[PDB]
Amino acid sequence: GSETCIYSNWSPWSACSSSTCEKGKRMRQRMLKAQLDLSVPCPDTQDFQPCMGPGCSDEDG
Repeated sequence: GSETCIYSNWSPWSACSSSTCEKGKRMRQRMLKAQLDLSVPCPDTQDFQPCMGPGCSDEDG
């Protein structure tokens, strides 16, 4: 997980999959600085969290 891997600060998110107020997701990809285990790579280079397009908010959820 995040314990055996020491990565750089997360990259900025890409364009949100939903460019509208409809719930969607984003994509990111950081760089691995160091790993506590050289025999096991750190596949957590990328991540995905939900998003909402412009003119949207969490005022309803």
